[PDB]
Amino acid sequence: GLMQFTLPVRLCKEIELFHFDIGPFENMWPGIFVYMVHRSCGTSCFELEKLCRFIMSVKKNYRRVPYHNWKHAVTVAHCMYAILQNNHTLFTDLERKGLLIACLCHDLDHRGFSNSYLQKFDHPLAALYSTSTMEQHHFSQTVSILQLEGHNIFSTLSSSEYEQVLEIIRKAIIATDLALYFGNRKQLEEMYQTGSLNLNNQSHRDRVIGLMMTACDLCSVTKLWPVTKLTANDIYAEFWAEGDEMKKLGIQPIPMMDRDKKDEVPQGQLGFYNAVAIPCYTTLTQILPPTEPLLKACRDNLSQWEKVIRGEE
Ligand SMILES: CCNc1nc(N)nc2[nH]cc(-c3cccc(C(F)(F)F)c3)c12
Ligand SMILES: [Mg+2]
Ligand SMILES: [Zn+2]
Repeated sequence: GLMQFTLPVRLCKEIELFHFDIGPFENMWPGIFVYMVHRSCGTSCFELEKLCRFIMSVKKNYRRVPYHNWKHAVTVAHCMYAILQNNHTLFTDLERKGLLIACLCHDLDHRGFSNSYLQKFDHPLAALYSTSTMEQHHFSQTVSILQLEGHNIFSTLSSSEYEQVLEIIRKAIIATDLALYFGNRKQLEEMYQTGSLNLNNQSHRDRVIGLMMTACDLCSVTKLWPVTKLTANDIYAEFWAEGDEMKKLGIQPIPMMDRDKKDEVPQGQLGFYNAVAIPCYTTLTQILPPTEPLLKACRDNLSQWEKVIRGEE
């Protein structure tokens, strides 16, 4: 309980910024997460022995895929940490606990394939969950690990508080289904502009937390250009492997997933920034002003893809 985690000076400082990269040393990522939990929540919120044991099982249950891996989990969790720390007073004690956990667990047991692929393959998970297939699986794996011996990090919550926190985690993980994001953001944009947005309405908080989840999930686009550029390589390696699996089912994949259409990548990045990424950080910034650095970093990267097209790189 008198056992603060501490990081080297460069990490102690840069971990507080939205555009932090956690680095290539896998063995520090557990310590980085615990440091964030302790600074975001308290040294008191979790039992150190139980939390370490949870983190290491969560890591074990992520797979060796190019993008949707353990590094993605910890990266998404760091962006949540930076939102929460810039928005000190806005969030309950349960929310601070639930959200860093949700982010670490949001892609548990990802195989590097989209909901679409699972449905077209006729994967058993598509029979068990007609919508948000993989996200209901990720939540399912999160509960499973919570139920392992010595892994209930929520042990000191009441039956009531426990059920609220698992319900935060559940909604937070479903919201990472990007198909759900577009309507979530429209509704939020309308609520904000007709001035009906009320963070005391649980049903409003839910939508705000879903947007935070999309934002943290998409956060490769809020990094400095060299991180953004090299992360895009991992994203497309997964997309093209799926395209290959689509071609084996006898289905032309969408060009995003077709590795024969590598040339179209920069124009695709533009659409993505324009249709998804910018709207997302803009609406988030309107609701939570201190998140403006994510919007700014995204605008910077849109500008770098526009220079890729004009062949200035
Ligand atoms: C276009 C390039 N995509 C992406 N590019 C980057 N940099 N980050 C990303 N994270 C998720 C996607 C993604 C996943 C599924 C569907 C789509 C959509 F374009 F349909 F919205 C997008 C994505
Ligand atoms: Mg996911
Ligand atoms: Zn994710």
